[PDB]
Amino acid sequence: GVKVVVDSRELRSEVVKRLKLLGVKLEVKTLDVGDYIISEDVAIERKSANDLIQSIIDGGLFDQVKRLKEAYSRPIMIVEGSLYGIRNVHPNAIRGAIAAVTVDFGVPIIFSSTPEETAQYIFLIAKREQEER
Amino acid sequence: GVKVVVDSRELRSEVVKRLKLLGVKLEVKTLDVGDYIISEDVAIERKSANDLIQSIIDGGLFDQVKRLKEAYSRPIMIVEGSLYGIRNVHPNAIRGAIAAVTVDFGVPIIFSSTPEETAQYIFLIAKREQEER
Ligand SMILES: [Ca+2]
Ligand SMILES: [Ca+2]
Repeated sequence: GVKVVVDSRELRSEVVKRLKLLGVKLEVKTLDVGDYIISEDVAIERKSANDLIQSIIDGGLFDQVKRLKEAYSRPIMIVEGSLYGIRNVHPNAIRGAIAAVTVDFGVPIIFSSTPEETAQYIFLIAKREQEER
Repeated sequence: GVKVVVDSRELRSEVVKRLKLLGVKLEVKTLDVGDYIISEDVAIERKSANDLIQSIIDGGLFDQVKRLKEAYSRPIMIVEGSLYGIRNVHPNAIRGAIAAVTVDFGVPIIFSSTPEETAQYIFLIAKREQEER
C-alpha cells in the first residue's frame, strides 16, 4: 500500500481512478505547486501536450519549472499526450523547450500516452520510494 | 558554425547527414563511450527504441548509463523510435527503466522520432553550448 498526496483539482481524473485501482492510498490536499506528491522531495506535475505547447507559446514554461524546483528538490514533469502533429508551433520550439527543461533545469520530463499510463508511472515511482524509504 | 565530435560508427548515418546540412562541423573520433560529444561535459548516446528494449531484456541498460555518467558529467540519452507496440516486454518494464534512468541516475532521456529529429536535437543543444561557452 503506497501513499500519494493528490491535489484537489486532480481528484476526479482518470489518473486518480487508475491509482486507486492500483491500490494507492490517496490523501487529498490543495497544493500551490505540483499535482502528485510522492515524498518530501519527489513531486509530479502532470501536463497535457496541449498545455505544454501553450506554455511555450506564452513563454510561461520556464517560470513553471522554476516554481517546481523551488518547491521540491526532485520534481518530475509527466507530459501526457502526443506532441507531434500539434501545429501552431515549429518542432524546434518544442524540442528546444524539452531540452532546456531536462538538460538545463535538470527536471526529468517523462512522456505518457494516457492518463492511465501517467498513473502507472506515479505508481511505480511511489512504490520505489516506499521500498527505499 | 557549431562543432561536434562524432564517433566513427555514426559517420554514415542519416543523423550525420542532417547535422552536416545544418552546418555543423564534425570531427570524427572512435569513442569508447558516447556517440556525439558536444562539450567536455555534454555527451549524447543515440539509442534506437529496439536497442533500449533489448538492453532492458538483457539487463544491461544500467551498466550502460553508469558508463556514460562516469565518462561525462552531463550525459544525455536520445531514444530514437517509438517504444509503443513493441511487444516482447510489459509496458511497466519500459516505464520502470525510463523512470530509473531519468529520476534515479539523473540522465535525461530525450525521445526522437527519426534520425533527422535526433540531429535537430544535437544541433540545438550544441548551438546553446557554443553561445554559452
Ligand atoms: Ca498539472
Ligand atoms: Ca548508440
